[PDB]
Amino acid sequence: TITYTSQVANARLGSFSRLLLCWRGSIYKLLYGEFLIFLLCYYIIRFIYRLALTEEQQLMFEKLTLYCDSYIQLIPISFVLGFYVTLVVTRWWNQYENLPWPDRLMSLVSGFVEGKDEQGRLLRRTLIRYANLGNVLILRSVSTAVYKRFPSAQHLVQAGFMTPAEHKQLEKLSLPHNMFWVPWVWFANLSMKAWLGGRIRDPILLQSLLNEMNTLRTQCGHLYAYDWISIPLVYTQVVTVAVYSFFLTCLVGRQFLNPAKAYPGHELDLVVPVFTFLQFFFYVGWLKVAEQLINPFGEDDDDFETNWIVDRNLQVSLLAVDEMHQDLPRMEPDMYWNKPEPQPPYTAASAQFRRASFMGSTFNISLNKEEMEFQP
Amino acid sequence: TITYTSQVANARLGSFSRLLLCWRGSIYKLLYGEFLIFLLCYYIIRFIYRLALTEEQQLMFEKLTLYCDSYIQLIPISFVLGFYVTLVVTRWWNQYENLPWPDRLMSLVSGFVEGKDEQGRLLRRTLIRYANLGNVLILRSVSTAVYKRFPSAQHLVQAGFMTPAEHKQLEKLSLPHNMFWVPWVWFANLSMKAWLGGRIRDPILLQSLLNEMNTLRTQCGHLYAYDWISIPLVYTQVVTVAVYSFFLTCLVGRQFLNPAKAYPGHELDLVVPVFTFLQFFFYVGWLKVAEQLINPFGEDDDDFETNWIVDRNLQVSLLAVDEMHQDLPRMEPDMYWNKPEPQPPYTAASAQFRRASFMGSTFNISLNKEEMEFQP
Amino acid sequence: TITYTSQVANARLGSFSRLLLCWRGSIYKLLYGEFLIFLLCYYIIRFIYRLALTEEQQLMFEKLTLYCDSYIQLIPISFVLGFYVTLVVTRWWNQYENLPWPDRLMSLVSGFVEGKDEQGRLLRRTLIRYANLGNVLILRSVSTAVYKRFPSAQHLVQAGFMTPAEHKQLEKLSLPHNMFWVPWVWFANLSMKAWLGGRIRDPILLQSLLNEMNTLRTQCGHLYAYDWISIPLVYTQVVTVAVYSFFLTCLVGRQFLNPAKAYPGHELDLVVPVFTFLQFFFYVGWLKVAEQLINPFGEDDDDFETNWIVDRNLQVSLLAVDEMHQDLPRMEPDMYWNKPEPQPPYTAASAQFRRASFMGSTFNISLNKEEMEFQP
Amino acid sequence: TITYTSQVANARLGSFSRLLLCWRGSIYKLLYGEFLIFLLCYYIIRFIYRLALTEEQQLMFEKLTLYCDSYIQLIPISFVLGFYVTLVVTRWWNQYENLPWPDRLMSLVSGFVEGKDEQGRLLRRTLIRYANLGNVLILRSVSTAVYKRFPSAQHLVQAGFMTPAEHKQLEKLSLPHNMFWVPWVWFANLSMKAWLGGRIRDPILLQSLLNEMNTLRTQCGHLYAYDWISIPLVYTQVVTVAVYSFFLTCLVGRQFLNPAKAYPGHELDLVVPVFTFLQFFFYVGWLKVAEQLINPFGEDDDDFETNWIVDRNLQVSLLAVDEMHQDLPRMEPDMYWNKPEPQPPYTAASAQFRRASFMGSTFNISLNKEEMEFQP
Amino acid sequence: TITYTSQVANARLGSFSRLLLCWRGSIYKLLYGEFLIFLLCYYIIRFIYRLALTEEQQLMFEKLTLYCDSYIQLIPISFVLGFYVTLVVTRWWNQYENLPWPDRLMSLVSGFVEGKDEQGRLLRRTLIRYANLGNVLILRSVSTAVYKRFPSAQHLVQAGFMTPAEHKQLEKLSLPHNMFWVPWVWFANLSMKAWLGGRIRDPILLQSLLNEMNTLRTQCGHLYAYDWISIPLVYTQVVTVAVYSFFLTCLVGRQFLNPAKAYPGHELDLVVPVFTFLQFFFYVGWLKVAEQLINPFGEDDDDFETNWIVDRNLQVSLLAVDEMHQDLPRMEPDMYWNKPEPQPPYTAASAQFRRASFMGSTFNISLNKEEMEFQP
Ligand SMILES: [Ca+2]
Ligand SMILES: [Ca+2]
Ligand SMILES: [Ca+2]
Ligand SMILES: [Ca+2]
Ligand SMILES: [Ca+2]
Repeated sequence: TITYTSQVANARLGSFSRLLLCWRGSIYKLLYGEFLIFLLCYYIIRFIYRLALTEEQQLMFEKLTLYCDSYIQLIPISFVLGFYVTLVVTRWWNQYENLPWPDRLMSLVSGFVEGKDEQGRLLRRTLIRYANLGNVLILRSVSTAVYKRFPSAQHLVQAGFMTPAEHKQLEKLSLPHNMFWVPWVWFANLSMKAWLGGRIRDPILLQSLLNEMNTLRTQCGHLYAYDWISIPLVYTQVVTVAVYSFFLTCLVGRQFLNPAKAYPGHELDLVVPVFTFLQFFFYVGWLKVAEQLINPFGEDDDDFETNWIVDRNLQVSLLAVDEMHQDLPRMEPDMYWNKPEPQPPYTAASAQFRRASFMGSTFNISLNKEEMEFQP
Repeated sequence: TITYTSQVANARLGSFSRLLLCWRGSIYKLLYGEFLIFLLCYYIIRFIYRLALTEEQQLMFEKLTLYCDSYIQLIPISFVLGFYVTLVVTRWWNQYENLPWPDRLMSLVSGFVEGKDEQGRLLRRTLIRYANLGNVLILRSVSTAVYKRFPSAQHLVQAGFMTPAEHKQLEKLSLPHNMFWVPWVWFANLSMKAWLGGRIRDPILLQSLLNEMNTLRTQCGHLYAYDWISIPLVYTQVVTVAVYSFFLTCLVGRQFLNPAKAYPGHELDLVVPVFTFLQFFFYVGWLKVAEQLINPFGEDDDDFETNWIVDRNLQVSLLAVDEMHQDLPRMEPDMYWNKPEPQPPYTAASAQFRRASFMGSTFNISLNKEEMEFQP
Repeated sequence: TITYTSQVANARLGSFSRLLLCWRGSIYKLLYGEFLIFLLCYYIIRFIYRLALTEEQQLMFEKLTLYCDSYIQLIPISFVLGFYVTLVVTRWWNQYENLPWPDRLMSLVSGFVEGKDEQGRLLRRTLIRYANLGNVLILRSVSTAVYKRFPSAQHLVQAGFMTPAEHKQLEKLSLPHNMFWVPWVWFANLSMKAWLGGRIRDPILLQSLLNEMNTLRTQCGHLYAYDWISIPLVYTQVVTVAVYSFFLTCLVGRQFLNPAKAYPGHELDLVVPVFTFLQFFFYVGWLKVAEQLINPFGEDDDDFETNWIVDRNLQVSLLAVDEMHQDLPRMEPDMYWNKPEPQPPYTAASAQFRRASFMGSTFNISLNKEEMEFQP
Repeated sequence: TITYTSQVANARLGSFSRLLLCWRGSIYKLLYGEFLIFLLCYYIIRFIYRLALTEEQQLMFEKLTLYCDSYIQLIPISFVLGFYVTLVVTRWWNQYENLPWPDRLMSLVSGFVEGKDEQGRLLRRTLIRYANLGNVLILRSVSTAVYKRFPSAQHLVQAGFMTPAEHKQLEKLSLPHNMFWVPWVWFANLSMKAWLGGRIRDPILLQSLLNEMNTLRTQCGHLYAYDWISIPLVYTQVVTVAVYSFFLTCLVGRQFLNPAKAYPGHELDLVVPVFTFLQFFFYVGWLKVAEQLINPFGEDDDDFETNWIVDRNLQVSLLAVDEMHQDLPRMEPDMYWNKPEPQPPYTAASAQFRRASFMGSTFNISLNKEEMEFQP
Repeated sequence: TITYTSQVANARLGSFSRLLLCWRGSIYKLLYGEFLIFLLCYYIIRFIYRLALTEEQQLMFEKLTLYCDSYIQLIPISFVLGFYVTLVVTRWWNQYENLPWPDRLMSLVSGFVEGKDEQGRLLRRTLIRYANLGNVLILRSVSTAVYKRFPSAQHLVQAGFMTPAEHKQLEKLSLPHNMFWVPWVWFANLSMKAWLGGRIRDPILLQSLLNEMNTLRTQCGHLYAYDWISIPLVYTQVVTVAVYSFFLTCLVGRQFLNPAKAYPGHELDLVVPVFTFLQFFFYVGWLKVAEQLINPFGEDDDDFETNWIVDRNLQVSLLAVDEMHQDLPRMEPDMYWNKPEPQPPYTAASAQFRRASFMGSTFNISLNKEEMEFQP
């Protein structure tokens, strides 16, 4: 993930222009290889047309180049790119939205599962650990970076996400499908045992805990689905054919013909087809957007930081359920205790942001006295 | 389903170009027959124009070809294809999203329905079996592959989804509509009986169970709806007419006229209309996207793997409710038991993914000492 | 509703081409009258230009025809048609999605409302009948076919949706607005009475029942809203003006001018403007999509089958709450009772659908032994 | 709101053509003034060019007119209009969707809040009145028509939405922001008092009541948000500049040049630029769609009928909570009491709508006997 | 936020035209600097071409200008701008939708947490303060204006959002990630303690409180996500390249060539390329829409008023939980106490808004007596 939120906070002079000076996650890094190949091919065709061919071959080539430049079109390619890239971006955001965060569940576990003694600590930590374990199982199923971190279940044991007893239990249950769902069943059964043991005081709390857990299960199922059900291959191939055929046609139809022939549009032979290069930048970069985002769990600069999420979720959830269990800051009267209309101060840098309230669009409507009278 | 997620994890050099080497679920497999017919027709017209016609007939044909190539348009067809294919793809993803998964329900059944004895096993298995049975009833109503697997209710009995007693009960209840809804009523009544019998300890658990079950019912109703309410026939016919009329017009308007006449754009007769073939590939493949996805429960390469889902759901749900009922890995202190800030290690291949946390976009803002002072 | 789901299960050779042989719900049926009028007008203009006009009038007409064909544009019309038809189709699917189905509620009523005696039957049937009654009240408010079936409340009494006592109660409550909301209030009050009478054992069940009922109420409110708040008239008029002005302009600008004048593009006078007819088919059929779907509760071939839904819902809900109340198939061990990994068999026709599980996109990643080592 | 749902129930001959005969909420009413101004300006330019200018000035003007007609473009304007108007229409429908209806809440209040005595009536009426009061407070904040009806809080007292005691309490609580949120806090506190007083029998009913109330609060918050956060001014200005610059350019580039000069496309001087007028109708009406819908709570023909909604909600909610409280039609066996498969009759006008059930797309698949055999 | 809702309530004559007279949040303010730079560059090129170059250099320049104006395209740029700006606007509205409002939670806290004594006040205020504190922590993480107001946690203490004890507790818990989640855990634990202490009477109320709190947590998580996961840099760079390359090409291809050469389209040298300036206004303003909205939490005129929201939420929530706790207006019979059909009056200005109810689209259907008869 390349974050440039702070650079575009305001619409300043050339806001998006400055973003062109970026390399990581940039268009340049994404398409320099394809552009170099296109450059090599274009100048190979130019050299062959300028040296190898005879006069009659050059005339035939010039006719072909005019014919090809007659057949360059930007409406269908831009259309299909817009629709396809829009689909890819929608799925990309949905995939972020199905990343499980344990925060709601961990607040419930910290509150509901009672006991500061060793059994209570053990129970709360085990529950939140089951949630984290299910999350990491699916993430290593779908993310290359997480898989590289945890290439085997033994790695999950060595890294502490899974105890040896849990690993053995998982191996007992093994079915010929991805076993990421198992920690949710474990969570449900341990939660039931906790309620029966008196660690959960009331079944409505159990209901809440299992609701949050199953929300996490649904998010993980959506992650599995996006990993499994690719955007249909035919659609990707269609868009790819459109783009690559455009630029293969440009390989000939954008040649600078011999200036001595004085064809229309070929009066001058500038060596560099700059506008064709700009079209390459546009269209191939537009395609590279989809190429990068189609699988947002790889190792691209702008792919999600899954390993960071895994680490953060483990740290925060364990802290929440263990150290913060019934551990509150002292409750004391706040600064506005007897201030009916609190007005927190502003700094010098923020004073201009003090706004009067918007009361509604109808607030300033002017009505005459007769207009306001209720009729019988 | 053709999964190429792993091939497009990163935006590598020619990522989408390599996908052109695929055959299963490819554009080639989808449109080779239509393309061969188009090839045959185009070259039939060429042969007739080059041999059968007289000089005056050839002049008339050339005028017609110029007139037809005047009338080739790409804006309306690409427009309507974009909108229609977008609708088809939206419905396709929605149809995946309404595939029932028993996982949330099975966690609830494993936790809530008590008793390791034979009656408890029987009850839990029966409940989860009712869920699976309803799912398979709708799926065989909507999916050709599942119907081929279970062409009669007796097949569902022979395959174990339905007991003979359940089959007889279903035949007693028969109405002249699809009876896929019956297992939900059975599930509700059995759940009520379980609560009254003491197998479910508290009515809030019953409420949760029935909520998950009815979520599955709603997903099945949406599956029925997509099966029943087709994309309106007129829309499909409109898009089809646009595409096929484009290429019927190309059958004449893309002929290479006699080079001896020296018409504009016909200076050279290359035998193969390569750019017209590329347009065919684009537009007809774009249409084939909709043709494949419009009914995602058929036997296309990229249709959903419904039979696999049925098998997996049965296996996993039975395991969850029977073998995993109150069967937990031993609860023991985890590796970070007295580690306040756990840091799971990284492998060599994953070490570069260790990221510092993003603290927020405002983190690096610089403010002078005077700027930070609270004003009175 | 015209269902062609089975005809498009696979992307077969000319899948969408075969759909052109349909008449019901087809483009042909939708626009043959408009096309015939357009044909009559076009050939009237041709006849007048070819017979009535003098030479100078013909020259003026030819100049006008060239001027009009200069002003034919496809970008704005296709744009506005795409956006408007997309809006219509979105609303059409939403309107299907707000059709009330009693199935979730009926499962809850069958389970929760206790008593096989006459009072229990009466209570369950009355509750589900109130749900069906509210649904039919809104549907007859919004659907022409349902209104034709039930043109007065007395028709609802004669058809059994409403008892005479209920009809009298409704007449007592009459307000000058649509009274479709009344059965929900009746349902709430009867449910409360049932809970107080001991027929509902616990208030959480009452809560669930009322939640399902109010979901139905919200769907009915959305149906009322779509019936009331039309797509704004100005938008419909804008799209209509675009399409009809295009083809009124074609009435002159697509005339085949006198071939003797040898104008550009008029070298040959083929009698039939076939490409203009294809444009008519495209654009007017595209518009007819919106015309058919804008009100999906009329009598078009592809309008929803509201009367069938009403009948089915009544039959199924009454069966569910009365005959199926605490009426379960015998609970017995299933076929996979002691089979830890059940594998339901496949038929010959379905054996090729047996798939291995997709384990995740990262499953096949190759890592060296050194790469997998955890670093310190 | 202009409802034409009944006029477009079926896709009849010229369905949308007949809608062109409408005046209220029509394109004509929306843009006749702008069109008249455009007419005046165009013919002023024509008169000046035909009378005031000398020969050299006319030649310069003709060159300018050709240059301007070279620069008329329809792709960007139609693009930006499509996207912007689509955004406006999406927000317009969302704003309808956030109109609060008390119906779910009123069913809950009628059922749950017990007591036919004066205190019970008073309590139920007060609760539903608080809901209606909050709704009217936000609506008068956002709707010009409602504000004109209730220009002061004293008007709300005089109209009965607010008692004098409630008005005084509101004045005590006054903060420098819109106080529409206050009735929800009042509702919560009165509901709590009702539960403590025995008027609400069980806290789950209290939970349900407050859930419905807070749903209404969220809808009101969304109404406030749409009122406050306008579509960004720059977007509106961009679309406006595009449209108005198109037609300012048309003011010169669509002049009919002197026919004596025989310029291309100016061979005939028809006095009326009819096609430019049709473009005006299209593009300016398309813009007028956004202009009307951007604030759907004003006084346009197609703005929401907020005052009617306020009146209806008050009437229906008071009836539901007061007259209909525990007031049910007599419960008696229905007409299909001993009819296992009820078939409500059809009228003559509706008999053709009797449909056979759609059993699913797979129903008609043909399989040989060998194909159906389960393999080992 | 620039609110112009009241200015566009009705579709009046030149409604959007009047909006062009705005400066704050206007297109002019957003792009005057870029436009001035473009003006300087264009006229520099004009001056160089008119003075510095020789005759042969001028001929070469004229050929280049014709070549560049051949390569100006509006379809791809408008396409990509439409899609990208649509994405930005969707995310902008979503980001408003994830702004936490405490109103639902504060109603629950005011109702459920009992006790008018000092401990009850302290408890209610502490809970609502925890909600506000979490909200301000995330907002200062994501909003530049809020960060400028609260550049350190000590500022939050000095401003009263955080007590010193809370600040110390936060410093004890510090992890190397954003600690905005901590107040939710505190809220859960304090709520649990309140329930155990008898301040919350029943666990269903606790469940409701924690549900509302966790809704706020999810909204804050979405705010963090939008702050962290920028729209991918490559997409922004692609759109920027398209726009800026268009206008860099215009710098040469829109030059007015020497009128003495009499090139096509260059017959007259008007000094100002007005239409190119209008294209600049359109396209660059369209881009500026995204530039302003891409980060809606900066200091742009149309960015959200986050500081106002913070202040309002604190004031209203403290009032709701402290002063309004069990503080109700006197309950008395309302004005329509014995009025079965209440009709609140209308003012003179609003009388024309009195509407008859829309009864449904089918209301006016005419049926003959024979048509209405039920057939056997
Ligand atoms: Ca901003
Ligand atoms: Ca990637
Ligand atoms: Ca298919
Ligand atoms: Ca219809
Ligand atoms: Ca309005």
